[PDB]
Amino acid sequence: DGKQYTTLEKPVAGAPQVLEFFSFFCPHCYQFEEVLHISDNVKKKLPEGVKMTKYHVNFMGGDLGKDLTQAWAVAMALGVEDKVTVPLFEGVQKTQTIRSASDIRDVFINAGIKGEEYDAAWNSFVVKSLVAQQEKAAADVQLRGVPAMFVNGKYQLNPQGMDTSNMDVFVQQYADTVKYLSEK
Ligand SMILES: C[C@H](CCC(=O)NCCS(=O)(=O)O)[C@H]1CC[C@H]2[C@@H]3[C@H](O)C[C@@H]4C[C@H](O)CC[C@]4(C)[C@H]3C[C@H](O)[C@]12C
Repeated sequence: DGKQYTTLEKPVAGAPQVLEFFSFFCPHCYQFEEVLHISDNVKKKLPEGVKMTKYHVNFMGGDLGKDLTQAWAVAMALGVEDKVTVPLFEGVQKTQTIRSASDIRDVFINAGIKGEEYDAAWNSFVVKSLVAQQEKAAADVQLRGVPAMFVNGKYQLNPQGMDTSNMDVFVQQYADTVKYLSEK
């Protein structure tokens, strides 16, 4: 109990069944996703049909981070989030070329989203709604750190209890825990 997850006292309404919070500015999130590939390994183990979604957070990267949350909404709106995840992480943390909102847009353009399509999405209702969802879900759990993962809007993963002597075992322990939780 509490070893691999905790139960929220107030469940999150409208949350993706498997919800990962992250920041492109967060080095740990980069380790979590681009080295451990947690979400990929979780997805492989999830029951068929279960939605896993990543939500961006606003509390890193200054006001640019908030723009990135909106760009991430654009990505989800356009269905390119999986693709742009890598160049956004790399642009922020590796090449350090994401220093303004136009640099974010450039990543999308280079990923094949025309500037005009990005801008129209940026200003669209679907994007505003996705931004509202990301911000509301973070508020609903009083999120103070990333990465974090929540299942069924009810269960918060606790990686602290998990054995880290072997990264492969850690990843599968974590993925197994998510699957178990998703089936509750
Ligand atoms: C920064 C993360 C915790 C952030 C946080 O406080 N989130 C909210 C609370 S909770 O978590 O959701 O409960 C921690 C949790 C698990 C950690 C990871 C795991 O320990 C597995 C490896 C261990 C390696 O030594 C470093 C990379 C890493 C991939 C760790 C990076 C970072 O320290 C993580 C990602």
